[PDB]
Amino acid sequence: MRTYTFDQVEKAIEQLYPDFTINTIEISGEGNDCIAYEINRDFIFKFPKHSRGSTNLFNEVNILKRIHNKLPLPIPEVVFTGMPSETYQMSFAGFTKIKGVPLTPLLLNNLPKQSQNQAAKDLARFLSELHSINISGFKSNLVLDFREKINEDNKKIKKLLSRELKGPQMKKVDDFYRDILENEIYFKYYPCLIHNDFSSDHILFDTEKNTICGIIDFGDAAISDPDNDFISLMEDDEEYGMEFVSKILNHYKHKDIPTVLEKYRMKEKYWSFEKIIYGKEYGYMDWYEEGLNEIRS
Ligand SMILES: NC[C@H]1O[C@H](O[C@H]2[C@H](O)[C@@H](O[C@H]3O[C@H](CO)[C@@H](O)[C@H](N)[C@H]3O)[C@H](N)C[C@@H]2N)[C@H](O)[C@@H](O)[C@@H]1O
Repeated sequence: MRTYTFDQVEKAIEQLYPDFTINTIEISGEGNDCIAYEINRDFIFKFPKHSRGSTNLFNEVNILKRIHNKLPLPIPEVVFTGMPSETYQMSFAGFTKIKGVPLTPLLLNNLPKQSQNQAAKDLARFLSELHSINISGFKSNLVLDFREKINEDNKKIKKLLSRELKGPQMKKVDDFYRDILENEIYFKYYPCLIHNDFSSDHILFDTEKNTICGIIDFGDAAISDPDNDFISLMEDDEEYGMEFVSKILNHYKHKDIPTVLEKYRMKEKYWSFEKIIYGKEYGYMDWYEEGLNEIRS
């Protein structure tokens, strides 16, 4: 955590944008990586909470400029950029505001069936197009290879938990990693650009028309397994549940649905380990103790 006042936000912005005059500023959201501010009701400026989140913002800015007119839904559009320092790769970025509310599982399920299904269709089309974007211009650094990531998590957990876990417990952790890594189904996919945080909170909805009017938060995007972007929608109360995602899958013409379920299941078990790592790497320490406690069971 770094934290900001309105005067700091304004001065950072005035420095690089001296002719953009500012009336209203108020906090609009706050994520793991950035705080968001609404300026003149027409712009959302993200300011990083730490270096990690700044690097996330920098990556978001860059992917958006590559895909800005390639999708069938609106996406955030970058209008203002800050600067790199020794602490942040980018001090802030200002985006066009997208009107709408999050498409919560509550909101979704109270829609008439016809809108519900059109939502599934519109999401499938957004994903099918996103996953078909040609990635060849893209920086090779965006490639998230899932085998390497898992091998790397195993060593980070070992390094982190070696003094915290009893020998037999750490053996069982090594067992779970070995087991995941021997199953080829997690690691044979054709990589493509994926949103990689595709969930109900990043899907915006227009309640006058009852249709999806935007997709937001591209800070996690990578070139990786297209199946990541369904599994993040599958969790029953938290997200949409299986019946809805299966409609999305059918529109997307997915060919190996039992593969997605399998990755979903493993992902959900994998959450405890993500809570430990992601706790420390995002220095949020109640996740850490929680994951560790789940692991000791
Ligand atoms: N109790 C909260 C839930 O949290 C996880 O999922 C949630 C993600 O954590 C959120 O996002 C953050 O974590 C992501 C991992 O995907 C990263 O991409 C990103 N840096 C972060 O912004 C996402 N928007 C909503 C989603 N429901 C678990 O899977 C789930 O079991 C658990 O119930």
